[PDB]
Amino acid sequence: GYDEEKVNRIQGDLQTVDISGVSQILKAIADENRAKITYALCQDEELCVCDIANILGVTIANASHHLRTLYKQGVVNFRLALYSLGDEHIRQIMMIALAHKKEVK
Amino acid sequence: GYDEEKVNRIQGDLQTVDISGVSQILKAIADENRAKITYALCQDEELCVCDIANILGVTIANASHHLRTLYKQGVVNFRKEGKLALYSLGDEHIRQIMMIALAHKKE
Ligand SMILES: [Zn+2]
Ligand SMILES: [Zn+2]
Repeated sequence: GYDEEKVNRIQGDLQTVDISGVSQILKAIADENRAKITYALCQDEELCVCDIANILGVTIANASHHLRTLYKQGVVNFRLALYSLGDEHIRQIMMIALAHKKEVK
Repeated sequence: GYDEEKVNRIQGDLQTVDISGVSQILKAIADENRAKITYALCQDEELCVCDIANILGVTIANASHHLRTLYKQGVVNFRKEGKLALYSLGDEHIRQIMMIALAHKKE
């Protein structure tokens, strides 16, 4: 084969982490509208579903659907239901991707 | 309307930020194979396309195609040497995104 020891070791490294779960969580945030929601909750502490539907310019059903999806991945929490960021890890991923996207070259 | 002032303001904050671009880069990393490439590049400074293909268990052509995508979205960089093309994480932002995403999912 080719570089089998290094390759087998990195496959091992991948097998020991939930790369699948990373893909799910990033996919949830990556949706245009869910990314807007996530950014919106980085700025205001809590929003209700109607605020979110109006901000996004989408139906209340669509916003509910988007919040359900974020909720399943811990991206948002709820406490009328008011939504907030799941935790500080979500805030940091947002701010880091935004910083990275401003770089030149 | 409903909460027009708050909605207006937040729409205003959102307009100042490149959310479209954030979506593009997160989508690039989220793909199941491209997430594995990204994590794999957290384990060595540089890997060649052949290592990446063998780690994923994909063809060298399919590996190339993921790497092109990652490259275009600024997730990976590369240099040529031998010649042989060597790919690395863009910078620490990508490592942080990967590691923070992993941390969140296990909590
Ligand atoms: Zn960066
Ligand atoms: Zn977390």
